[PDB]
Amino acid sequence: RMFKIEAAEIVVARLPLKTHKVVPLLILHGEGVQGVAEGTMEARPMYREETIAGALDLLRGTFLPAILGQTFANPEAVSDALGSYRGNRMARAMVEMAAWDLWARTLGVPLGTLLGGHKEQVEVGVSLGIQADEQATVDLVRRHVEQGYRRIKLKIKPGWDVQPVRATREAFPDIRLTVDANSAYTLADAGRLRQLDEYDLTYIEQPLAWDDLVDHAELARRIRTPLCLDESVASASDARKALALGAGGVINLKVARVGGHAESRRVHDVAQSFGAPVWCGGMLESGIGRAHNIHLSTLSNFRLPGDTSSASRYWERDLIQEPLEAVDGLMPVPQGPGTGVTLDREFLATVTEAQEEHRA
Amino acid sequence: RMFKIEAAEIVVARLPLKFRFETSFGVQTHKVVPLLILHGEGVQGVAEGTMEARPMYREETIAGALDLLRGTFLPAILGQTFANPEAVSDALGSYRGNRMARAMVEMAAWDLWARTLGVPLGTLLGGHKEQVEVGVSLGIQADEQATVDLVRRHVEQGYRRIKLKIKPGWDVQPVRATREAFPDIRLTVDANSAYTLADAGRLRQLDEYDLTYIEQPLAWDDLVDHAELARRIRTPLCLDESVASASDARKALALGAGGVINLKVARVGGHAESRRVHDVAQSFGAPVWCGGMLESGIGRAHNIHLSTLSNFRLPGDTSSASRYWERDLIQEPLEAVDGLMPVPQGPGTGVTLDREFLATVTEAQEEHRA
Ligand SMILES: CC(=O)N[C@@H](CCC(N)=O)C(=O)O
Ligand SMILES: [Mg+2]
Ligand SMILES: [Mg+2]
Repeated sequence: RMFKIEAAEIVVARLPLKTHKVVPLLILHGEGVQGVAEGTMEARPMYREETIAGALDLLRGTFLPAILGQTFANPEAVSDALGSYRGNRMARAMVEMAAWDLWARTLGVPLGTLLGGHKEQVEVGVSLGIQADEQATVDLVRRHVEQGYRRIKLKIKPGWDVQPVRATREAFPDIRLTVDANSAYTLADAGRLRQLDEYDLTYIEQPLAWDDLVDHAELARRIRTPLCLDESVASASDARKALALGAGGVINLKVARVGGHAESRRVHDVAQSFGAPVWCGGMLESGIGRAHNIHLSTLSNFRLPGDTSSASRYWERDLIQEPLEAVDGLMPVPQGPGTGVTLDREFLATVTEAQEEHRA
Repeated sequence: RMFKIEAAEIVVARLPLKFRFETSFGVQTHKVVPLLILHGEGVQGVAEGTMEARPMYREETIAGALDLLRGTFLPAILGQTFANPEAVSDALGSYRGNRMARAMVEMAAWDLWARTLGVPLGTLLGGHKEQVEVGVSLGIQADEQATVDLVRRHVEQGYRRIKLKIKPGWDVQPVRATREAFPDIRLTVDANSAYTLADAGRLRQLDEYDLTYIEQPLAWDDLVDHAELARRIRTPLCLDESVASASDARKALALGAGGVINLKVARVGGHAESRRVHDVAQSFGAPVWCGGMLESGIGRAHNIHLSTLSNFRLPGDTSSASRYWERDLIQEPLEAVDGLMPVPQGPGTGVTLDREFLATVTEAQEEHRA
């Protein structure tokens, strides 16, 4: 039945990397259970527009007062109770995603299962930064191929793109290879990006501006390598517009950027209706976010590998009791209700910068 | 010569609002006025934030923006020396969005720079009108022969365009009422961002009421649906929320998403970018008009100066200050007569903070130095 949101905690952690990362968490309490979600907004707006200070002020001053004490039928009803406000999708996603976890836990049912997924494991890829030269790129690719990753992504930039890609594909004729172009190109670079075409990249990720679709559509007329959109798809209607315009043929789907699981499933279904795949993007999540990501990724149109690689690659020690470790390019879905993971409250306390509790 | 920003003050004020301003996204009765003052070369520049405490008109918030100013933009400029505002704007870096926040810095920089030269702001932006045409934007009304109360009052004052705020389902009513009680005025609506393509049939109804345009009928972040809606109806569409940069304006116009842009200086990142938006629109043969954000006289003055550029060919929302506040934060009156608002004289914005009055309605203040 229906669920009442009785209380909420905001906990900001400073989690040591394997030098630190600020992890904002929301915990929603109701019906004897709790839901947890992780904010992916940063202190300054670098990947996208939101910030921790804007987001938390929005939570504590607006979203939380709107839902505390109220009774809801499902997470969609929780989101609807916030809906006047414009943008701020990552802030919204904190509430929406904690709601999904809480709801799922009142039912005793895994999150992915309620979203309609039925994979027990999800394929994972790996992201490589810019290396000093070709052979150094190939060596690191060769390592990750031997570890069993199912997709290799190379970071590229003007002056360093065809070379790493050429050297890599020469050494690995059949692997799934992609590049992250990190909005560093313009339409003048069309001829240079077109030189990648002979290397059969599965896609080039967001080569032009972060909030553009229109110029992406033009670039896609000039090269044959498929484009993948990231920051410019923040909703199902964006997804529709991107695919119908021919802005790309693949979507990097990040649950929090689009406002949470319900809207993420909509992006996923829109893309599928165009027969375009999505894959799960990553944002250096602690185990809370990683676990939400893994559950979302069990949906059937996540047909390319996702950035939900091992937590040990990022954190000396994670915020959850359960280890999220990929083996042979496969990450298992964590067992249990909701996300299937559990905050380690004592460890969390040792790295808590700040916390607060709100009631009705 | 170059200028050095030696210090910066953030001053947050609150002013009561004379009329109740409904709109499709809420109802507003007060206004928070975040001010930025930059100090250098013995003068100061002042600009006013147009972000709200909660993201209702658009995505930015006061808390987010002030935090961004104090933690990032101000540190990046304080103690630095610049050739022009463009250089200041370039020193803020590569952060994404947050145009209104940037605009506080950029517009204050323009005022400061204008004041070092002793030249009016408008003049330095290329404008040479000495007064600007203005209309009024009215909030949500009551019926066919009693919505005209608020409109009668404004036509008697000579406002050059009347703009009715609307929403579902309060649109063809309020307009019908107004248009035969007053069959000849330039009339428009602010469909304010509330409809979808589903409602196209409802909006083609407005075509028989002879509007200059329908403002932002569909989603605040959309251009593609607008382009489609424009094919289906004869009334020009005006974009507001959807155009936050010059490249946005180019994409909107190339797509045919609108034929008119409501240019809000702060929404697009400040004066330089507004000049660019202005010039892109003109190159497509589309006019702009100056939008409003319930500004104190600091923001209203900046708007009047920008409005002196030549593609501001439709009346703006820059109505008389005394409509809004019992008392403004500046010493000078900014009052239109017969739909004409004169350009306030002096260097930069040509207006001046009334520091004593501002202190009685300040709720926050901080000073930042190198
Ligand atoms: C936020 C927005 O609704 N404000 C008014 C501006 C007119 C007046 N408010 O200055 C507008 O019509 O744009
Ligand atoms: Mg990527
Ligand atoms: Mg408006």
